[PDB]
Amino acid sequence: MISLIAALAVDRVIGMENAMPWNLPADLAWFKRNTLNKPVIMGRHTWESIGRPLPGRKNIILSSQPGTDDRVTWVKSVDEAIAACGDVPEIMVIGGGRVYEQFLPKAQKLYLTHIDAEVEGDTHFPDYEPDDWESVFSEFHDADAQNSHSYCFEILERR
Ligand SMILES: NC(=O)c1ccc[n+]([C@@H]2O[C@H](COP(=O)([O-])OP(=O)(O)OC[C@H]3O[C@@H](n4cnc5c(N)ncnc54)[C@H](OP(=O)(O)O)[C@@H]3O)[C@@H](O)[C@H]2O)c1
Ligand SMILES: Nc1nc(=O)c2nc(CNc3ccc(C(=O)N[C@@H](CCC(=O)O)C(=O)O)cc3)cnc2[nH]1
Ligand SMILES: [Mn+2]
Ligand SMILES: [Mn+2]
Ligand SMILES: [Mn+2]
Repeated sequence: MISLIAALAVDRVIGMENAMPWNLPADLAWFKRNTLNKPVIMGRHTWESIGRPLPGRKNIILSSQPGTDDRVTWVKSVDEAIAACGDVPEIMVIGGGRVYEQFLPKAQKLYLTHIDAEVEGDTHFPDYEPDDWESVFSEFHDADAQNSHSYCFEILERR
């Protein structure tokens, strides 16, 4: 099973200048809980944005060019990325925009954080078709002293 996990600001913005400009510790904790002990697939730009391997997860990087770091696994196509995960129950695709576009048709589940923040960005999550997806979990949180925007954790499953 392939799942996508992402945090979206207004208008599906996910990034600007290879960074995420907001800071929502509660959402990063949600990301860690939902990805730990699973393989994570990311594009090369997202690997550069994170800047280090994510511990406790098999890190698989898509790039058309040879890898430059043997602490992670490098692959050259979507099918190779999936194969490199082996026989696991759930593969987590962690972006960025180009990678989400390619894996969305293959995904059965979306873990989305909707952040009430207006961000100029240069990268968006794919337009997906709402009729294809059932919301099975949602949890809203107001802003607090640690999280400066309100946010909604949602899990959607392909109908
Ligand atoms: N809010 C969030 O949830 C979230 C999550 C992830 C990322 N982001 C943000 O998203 C932005 C990065 O997204 P992006 O769309 O620019 O880049 P990306 O999807 O992270 O990376 C694209 C790169 O991945 C490689 N790639 C993708 N598909 C491939 C394929 N089928 N075969 C081989 N290589 C492939 C290529 O690398 P080569 O050029 O080396 O061939 C391509 O240039 C950043 O702003 C980051 O902060 C946000
Ligand atoms: N909901 C969501 N939020 C995100 O921030 C997110 N980020 C990415 C890609 N970028 C990043 C950037 C940093 C870390 C990171 O530092 N993660 C630590 C945080 C642990 C914690 O804060 O409790 C990790 O071990 O996962 C992960 C992904 C992909 N999907 C996402 N999905
Ligand atoms: Mn092929
Ligand atoms: Mn197999
Ligand atoms: Mn806000």
